Amino acid sequence: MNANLFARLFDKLDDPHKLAIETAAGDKISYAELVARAGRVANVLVARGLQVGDRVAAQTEKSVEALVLYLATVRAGGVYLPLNTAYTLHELDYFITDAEPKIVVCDPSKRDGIAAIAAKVGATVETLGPDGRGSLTDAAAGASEAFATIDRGADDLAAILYTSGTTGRSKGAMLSHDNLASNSLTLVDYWRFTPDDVLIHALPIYHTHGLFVASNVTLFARGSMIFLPKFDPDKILDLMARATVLMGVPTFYTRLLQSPRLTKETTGHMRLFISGSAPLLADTHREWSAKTGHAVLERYGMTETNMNTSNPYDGDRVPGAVGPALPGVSARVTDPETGKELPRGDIGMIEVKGPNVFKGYWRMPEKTKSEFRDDGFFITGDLGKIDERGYVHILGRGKDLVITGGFNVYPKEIESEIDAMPGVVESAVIGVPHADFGEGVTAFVVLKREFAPSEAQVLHGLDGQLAKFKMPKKVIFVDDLPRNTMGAVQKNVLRETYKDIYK
Ligand SMILES: Nc1ncnc2c1ncn2[C@@H]1O[C@H](COP(=O)(O)OP(=O)(O)OP(=O)(O)O)[C@@H](O)[C@H]1O
Ligand SMILES: [Mg+2]
Repeated sequence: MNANLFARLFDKLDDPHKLAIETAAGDKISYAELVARAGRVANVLVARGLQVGDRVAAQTEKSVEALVLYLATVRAGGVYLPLNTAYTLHELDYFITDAEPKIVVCDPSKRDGIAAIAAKVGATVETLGPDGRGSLTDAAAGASEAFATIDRGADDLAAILYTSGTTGRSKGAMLSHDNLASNSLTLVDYWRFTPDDVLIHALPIYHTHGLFVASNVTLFARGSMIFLPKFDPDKILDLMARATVLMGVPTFYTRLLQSPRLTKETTGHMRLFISGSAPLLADTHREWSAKTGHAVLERYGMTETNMNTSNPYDGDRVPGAVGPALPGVSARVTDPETGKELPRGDIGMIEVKGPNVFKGYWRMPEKTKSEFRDDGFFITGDLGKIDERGYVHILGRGKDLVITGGFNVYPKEIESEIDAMPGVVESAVIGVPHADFGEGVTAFVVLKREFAPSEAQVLHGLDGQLAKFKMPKKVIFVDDLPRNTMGAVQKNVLRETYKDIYK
């Protein structure tokens, strides 16, 4: 009856000695051992001033100790607030001032600088390094394992995750215990996770994917994970011989496809490859199936909504689509302006509703109101369509739409045309200010080493395929596209760098 996520996970534990986590060093941690670790750390949090509802902010390198801190925070009735490991002291100041955590956990090498920030809000600072050592660990070594998991209701907060910051300054999403439990429980069934599953976990844990989807699904299912610090293709390829699931982002798949070790034989023990967090291109899906014989399962979620849709485990996994709405989740497509639902197949704003959807943005009630329809649907900001079979197709972010000379131009279809050309690795299409057209469609293209065409050849190639209003006004060759630490393209970086090209 306790809705606390920790209690949902562990209050009844039938097989306590089963493996939960293998660390990168090869240490093995049982379910019972994980629970006990979380008990010690929960007691530390209370000993360091945690009261129910208080935020615990964590910026640390990835380790099992860092995962335990998440579980312990939730267990103790706190609100877990992970922060991108790369955020500078200056950047952290915004998040700590916004969230006003009671406790901040950071890397030992940054304690002095973070202590000064923490002082502004009266927070206590503990440390945890990449080896799992630090003041938090010292405090936990003498703490009691026994901890009475705090009573929480379905709608009480478990975490605040800040969005990735792709379209603007990151916003804090308030996530409840039921948001997290309902979503992972649904996914366990939908993806047929069992106690026999072994997940290769190579994702960051400050993002919803690596933190909630990977960890909560595995732990509810009573499977295990192999907990790697970063993406390493050869290590991942090595582990596939003794694992069953990989959760990845599209860049995992494009990079693994460059390895000559990626074969049917190397992947033959694997049950399931999942992709999320950015668009898996249909060509990449097909390349994966051609090389390995596996059909990648793509799913779509956001910080604010957890997972909304998924390609079916036991049905057609459709290249370029993110699947139908998950059980319990409603998805529709609406006219961006009027908000009325569109006929199936028409392009508009994707909206979602369900127990997965967050409670709003932290201390931003006005912005929260503006992103919810009157009937409770959340406006995703993603444009797309739902086909006759109910599969959602994401055509792009609303923020990426380019208005030029009175026309709406959808960059994905221009990017598709360019990426189809021989000698092209990938492209990003944006608008930047243009005195004649409002915005000028501009294509940034990453070329292959040998087979590369010129600016003019690209435009000539597009001229035959594309209506005149959709044509890029210029093509710019770049060495790579800017991406965040999760692998998502950062089009605002290109918009800033190239803002004056038509001036
Ligand atoms: N499978 C997918 N296919 C296409 N787009 C995806 C997929 N998964 C995630 N996305 C995109 O990523 C977004 C969610 O990313 P996240 O919550 O990490 O922050 P962000 O939207 O990148 O940053 P911010 O909200 O701060 O601008 C989605 O709204 C969508 O635009
Ligand atoms: Mg977003």
